[PDB]
Amino acid sequence: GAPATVTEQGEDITSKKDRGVLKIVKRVGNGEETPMIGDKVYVHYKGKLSNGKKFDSSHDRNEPFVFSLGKGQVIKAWDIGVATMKKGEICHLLCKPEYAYGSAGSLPKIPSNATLFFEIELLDFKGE
Ligand SMILES: CC[C@@H]1CCCC[C@@]1(O)C(=O)C(=O)N1CCCC[C@H]1C(=O)O[C@H](CCc1ccc(OC)c(OC)c1)c1cccc(OCC(=O)O)c1
Repeated sequence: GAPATVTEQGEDITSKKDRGVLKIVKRVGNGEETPMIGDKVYVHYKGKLSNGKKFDSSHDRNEPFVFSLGKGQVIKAWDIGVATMKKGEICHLLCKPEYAYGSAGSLPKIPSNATLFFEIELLDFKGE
């Protein structure tokens, strides 16, 4: 499924090149430039465990998810992944636990040492 496709075909977008965050662009965005640090970003997302078990989707509640990029307001994989996106883009990310919830997890939905899959749509962003 989608997570395996990211394992096989995803680009390693980590600074360390440790495959901790792997990315596939599923829909090219028409925005010209990536957001800057501190920019307010607006996204929709789906989150699943790497085995395909869904844990959340912003669409369930018709609520864009909003945060300031590159400030540690979200798990590391998201600061890394969203920094690579263009407005209008949809990507798939596969995120090793080091770049997500680590050994603690986020119980009940996310176990210890979980690799996470996300689909992320960058709806918009605005300058810091
Ligand atoms: C277990 C699933 C998780 C449960 C809390 C709500 C979000 C959640 O359902 C989820 O899908 C998730 O895993 N998210 C939400 C979408 C962005 C990616 C990811 C996330 O980063 O959630 C954080 C969780 C708190 C957090 C912040 C920073 C961290 O490291 C720098 C971190 O490391 C483990 C953990 C999040 C971020 C912002 C808002 C969140 O909830 C709403 C709120 O607090 O207003 C939740």
